Amino acid sequence: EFVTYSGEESPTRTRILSAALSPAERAIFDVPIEKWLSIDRSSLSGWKCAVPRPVTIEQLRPVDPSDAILRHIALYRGPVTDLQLDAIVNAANTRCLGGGGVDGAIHRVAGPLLLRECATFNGCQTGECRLTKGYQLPARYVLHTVGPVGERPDMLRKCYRSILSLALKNGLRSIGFCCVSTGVYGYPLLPATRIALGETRKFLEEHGGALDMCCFACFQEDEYKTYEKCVG
Repeated sequence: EFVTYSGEESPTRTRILSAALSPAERAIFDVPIEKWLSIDRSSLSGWKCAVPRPVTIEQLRPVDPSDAILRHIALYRGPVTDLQLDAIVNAANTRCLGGGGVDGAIHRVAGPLLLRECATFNGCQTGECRLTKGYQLPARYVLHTVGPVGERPDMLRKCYRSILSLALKNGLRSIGFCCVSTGVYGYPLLPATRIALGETRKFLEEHGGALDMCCFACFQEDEYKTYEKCVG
């Protein structure tokens, strides 16, 4: 029933999947993906939230409560993993089996089952998004997206469209974003930020009533200040 990939359809994956799980971990892994949104995760003996004081939707402040669109956009100074929203975004690579930066961080907080779930599919194409459970994150789901290497605006735009499409299709009402393609993938920060906000605005204009909050988590001050300058 859930759509888990925006696109069209390994010794490393084999070995990830053959690693032992406890019975309690199996119970978590076994929850069907669509049930994870609403399940009482504390009913699973193997589960815990790895973020001591998650940031909830109520705690965020939108950019402009009076604006039709900007009342649904917030900026957050901190890591995306803090956010207790329906989904957070992971900036992945095409192998989609973890890495450095935010990808590494998300995997560390979520715990080992996130990698295990990523090993059940064959990576992620550039511009597309894979949906997984979020395990020990306060957020319910992770939207793993693969940005372009280099300044390819139509593929960075596609990433945002893919993320937002999956949220719409699956009834997810709040999304925490990280910077996609900036830094190691070399997408210049200001142009990337213009695209992130532009695509999110366009989506909110077209699908008003489907999303309650798009929060841009800015782990670095330069990211935060760039988002701030682009929203006024």
